[PDB]
Amino acid sequence: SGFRKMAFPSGKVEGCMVQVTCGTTTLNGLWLDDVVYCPRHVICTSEDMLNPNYEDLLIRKSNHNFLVQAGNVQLRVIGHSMQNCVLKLKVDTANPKTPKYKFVRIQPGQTFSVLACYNGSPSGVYQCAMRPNFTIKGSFLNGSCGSVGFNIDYDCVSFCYMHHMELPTGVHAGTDLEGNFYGPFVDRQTAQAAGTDTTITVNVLAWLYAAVINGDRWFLNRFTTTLNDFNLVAMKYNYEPLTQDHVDILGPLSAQTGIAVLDMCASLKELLQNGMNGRTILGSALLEDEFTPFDVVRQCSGVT
Amino acid sequence: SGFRKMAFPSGKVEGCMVQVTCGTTTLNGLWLDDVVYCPRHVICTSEDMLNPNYEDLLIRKSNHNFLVQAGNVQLRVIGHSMQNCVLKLKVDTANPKTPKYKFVRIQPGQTFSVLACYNGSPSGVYQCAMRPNFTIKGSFLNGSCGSVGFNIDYDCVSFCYMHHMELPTGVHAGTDLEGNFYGPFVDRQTAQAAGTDTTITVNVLAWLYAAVINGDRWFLNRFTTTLNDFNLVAMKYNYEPLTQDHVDILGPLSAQTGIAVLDMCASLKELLQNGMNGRTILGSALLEDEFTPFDVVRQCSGVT
Ligand SMILES: O=C1N[C@H](c2cccnc2)C(=O)N1c1cccc(Cl)c1
Ligand SMILES: O=C1N[C@H](c2cccnc2)C(=O)N1c1cccc(Cl)c1
Repeated sequence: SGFRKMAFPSGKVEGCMVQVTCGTTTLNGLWLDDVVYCPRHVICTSEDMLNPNYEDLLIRKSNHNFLVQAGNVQLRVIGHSMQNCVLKLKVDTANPKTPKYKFVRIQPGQTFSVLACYNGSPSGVYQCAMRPNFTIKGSFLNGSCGSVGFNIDYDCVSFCYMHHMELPTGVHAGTDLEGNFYGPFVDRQTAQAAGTDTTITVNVLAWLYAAVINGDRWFLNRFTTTLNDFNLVAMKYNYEPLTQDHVDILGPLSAQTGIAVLDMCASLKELLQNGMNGRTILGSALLEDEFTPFDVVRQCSGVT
Repeated sequence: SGFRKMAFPSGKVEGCMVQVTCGTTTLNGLWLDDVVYCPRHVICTSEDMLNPNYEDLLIRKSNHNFLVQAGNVQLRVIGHSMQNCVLKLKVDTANPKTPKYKFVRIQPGQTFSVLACYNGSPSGVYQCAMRPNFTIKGSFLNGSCGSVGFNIDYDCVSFCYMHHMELPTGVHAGTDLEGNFYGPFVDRQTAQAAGTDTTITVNVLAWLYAAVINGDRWFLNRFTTTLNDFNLVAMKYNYEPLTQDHVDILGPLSAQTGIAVLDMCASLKELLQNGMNGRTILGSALLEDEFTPFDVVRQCSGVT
């Protein structure tokens, strides 16, 4: 028993982190096979970031200008290219610690682990969710660029995120491993506001099922609701509308606990309308939305 | 910017996890050099756990009865011994992935990362605090026994915890790597209640400094207090008494923010007496106490 914001073991990703320097800018790179992936803003200087022309900037750069260091040993760069907002530096050596991997573009509401890195070195690991507004509420400082988000299925690492920037609001923006930004963000030092951030309803419901499994049942009530009634409440409280797909994914949690999805929706409805009244749920005084139904099942069954 | 419950990168610890089986019981072991460390209750059966005589039970066991598997390869056991509540199985091969390591007995209020494991395989990593009552509020299921807690100083892993049991209250008890339990707990299937759990005051203050650093300042007020005035409040709210040692460790955070420790104490005093009034601090609706002043400095400076 017990419920924690758990990250995947980071070992397979630590063995891929390298340091990439170009000119006087240093950030993190991801070494998979004979390719190093990093944010293309490594070629920029502070003057360039106001309105950079990445194509023109990359033209003034050769393979020898990109310094890639893996631990204390230098990698030899034999090719370079720009794919959307990432640079792919072809090195002459395949990473011997390359795990089985995939590049995946996650959906908003999905979760992943982040291995925060500075100068190609890992400092910490934490669990995150891609917000519905495509930002992440992470923990990143200057130099953390190139840090990656991922999921692990037994031996396969699915890389889903690469950190690029922090918005003036303190939230984080980044790309998938093909260099495509999540959301409307551009890699430019310009004011970019994130949209309204909604609460991931299916995840809050999954976390309420995790709470029931682990003994916290005070919030269960004698009521039920319908998807349309529940969604009237969800809209008022800036919660994502619940669909039958969301109900379907909550099925294993509903089967294990014996609490019908719509009944759990009625508990959530009353929590939204009445608050917690000073009480806690799984050690939290607010409704947690960064656990998917898959995360709950995995943690409550011990998937390794 | 941003503040997360960050765990250390788990790679160095993943390379030490093995599976230990004795009879029909399987749990996790920690392979460092030519020794495998695991909870001594691996020699027990369900009948034995009511009141086990570990010395008599271990006498019926030989080196060949302990099956140690590292990944898919078997380790050959050449020695076995009991040190307090751990078994030390001498294997004929040193772990090639043994990191630089130490065994340390942490103090209550100190934090550490846990690499939860099942059948010698890692499933997840999370940050924990040793509660003042010597329990941990972890996330562990049957089979997680032998999972370890640790800290990392650059390349050195300081192992501080080994998971042994879950109390009927759903909280966790375990030992240091010499087999000594944290707290009054015994490795026996008997009702053992934990003492009163207090809030780690120095950690809540460190987290309030982290909040100020990251922009959350609504809780700052025009008041100050004294250690004795503050402690009258701390006692009423089951907070640990604040000492000059605690004030001393908060010094770097006080210097960085320019908010005197006693002034931050006055903010905490008002938060304890008035609540949050529906507001949040670093995305939390309660006072977080599982970040030490060292954790705050490290995360806010990017120590790798
Ligand atoms: O180089 C950096 N570092 C900053 C940083 C600070 C904290 C967390 N993460 C990143 C940042 O935002 N930029 C950036 C500035 C402008 C455009 C781009 Cl792509 C990136
Ligand atoms: O073998 C187990 N597994 C249980 C478990 C369940 C969930 C989390 N952690 C451990 C447990 O508590 N015991 C135990 C039972 C009695 C004495 C001892 Cl040392 C240990």
